[PDB]
Amino acid sequence: GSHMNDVLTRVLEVVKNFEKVDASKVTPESHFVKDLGLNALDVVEVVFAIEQEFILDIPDHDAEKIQSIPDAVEYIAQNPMAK
Amino acid sequence: GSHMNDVLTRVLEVVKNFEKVDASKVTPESHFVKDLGLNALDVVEVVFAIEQEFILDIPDHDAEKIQSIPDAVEYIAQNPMAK
Repeated sequence: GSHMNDVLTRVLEVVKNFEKVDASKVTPESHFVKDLGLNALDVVEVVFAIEQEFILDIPDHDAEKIQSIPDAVEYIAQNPMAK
Repeated sequence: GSHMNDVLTRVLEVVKNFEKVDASKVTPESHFVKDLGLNALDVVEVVFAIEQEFILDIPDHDAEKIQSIPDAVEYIAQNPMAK
């Protein structure tokens, strides 16, 4: 395995289990709006749930940059404080 | 999930897939010698496979202490260099 796959595996289950997400549409490349059709409120709560999964606090400036599962996985894997 | 479980999951598969290990006996608490019947030569090769799974070079001072799956997971999870 790998650390990047470890991160992706947990982001996938956070996003699939979110109530406003149709899990059958989720891929490792899913964009939150352009692929999963989420609105602005859904994105904020999904990103927060991703934060809780990794026991991480992301400042709002970069939390707003997270708009897809690749963005979330790329960011979380690079964060050393991740858990 | 969790970071410690991510490490544990990959250590379990390294140990289970080792040729001198009976995979059916491996748990998160397996001791290499008293539970899996490995000798010191086997343990070194298991430690090396753990080094390659996580792209870590474990100094001999810390490799000698690794005698069980808890020993390996506690060490790897705490090491900031990891993959």
